[PDB]
Amino acid sequence: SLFELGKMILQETGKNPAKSYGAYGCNCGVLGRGKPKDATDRCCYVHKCCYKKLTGCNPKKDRYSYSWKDKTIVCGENNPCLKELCECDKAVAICLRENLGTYNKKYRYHLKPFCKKADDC
Amino acid sequence: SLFELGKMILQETGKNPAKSYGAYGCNCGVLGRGKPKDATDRCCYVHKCCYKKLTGCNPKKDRYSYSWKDKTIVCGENNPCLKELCECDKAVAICLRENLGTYNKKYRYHLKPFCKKADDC
Repeated sequence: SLFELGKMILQETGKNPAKSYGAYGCNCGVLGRGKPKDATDRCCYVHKCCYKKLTGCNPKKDRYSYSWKDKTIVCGENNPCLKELCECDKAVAICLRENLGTYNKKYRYHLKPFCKKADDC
Repeated sequence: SLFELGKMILQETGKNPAKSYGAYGCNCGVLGRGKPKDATDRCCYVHKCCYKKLTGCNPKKDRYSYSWKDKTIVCGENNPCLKELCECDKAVAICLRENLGTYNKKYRYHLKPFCKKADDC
């Protein structure tokens, strides 16, 4: 769920998830997908795509377990869907952290900016 | 859409909507709901619950018509959902204005991962 995702993003990136990624580029945020603007945006693209293969569970609402031991996200067993959901979130948190170096505040927005259609999942 | 909502917030509160309410507390802006931190936050919680009742229109993208008449938000469309969305937005803008007395700038950019689970709507 959004709670685990936001926490993972904070844990990995150290950034306020909403502030830095709630409205960034064409894919980080709640306005679907689009042609990624940069590495960070591409992370959110993969993430959104990852959510699509999920079967039955609700990425936004379903809570799942994961440990942060040794400052590494380990998705707990949970169940197939929740596990996969967890990995989707873990992946995006790690990716965002990995791309902090090219994170560009210019891609933040309040209102959706110009996006081309994500080539799709 | 976020456009009308933001204009309403600016009209009612006189504050830049993104800055003051784009990521306020646990419910204003991204990452869904959480237990309201204060009255301003609760307005956003109510707002998100209001959105949950919309049938057939998209609060994020659907534009709608409203008028600001005598400094009063007046929703326009005959379209049932769009009218309801407009009313959801009007209500939050009004509510945010009403609670500007306790608006806590520290909650502006509140780290949403600190939020406690929200009761459902």
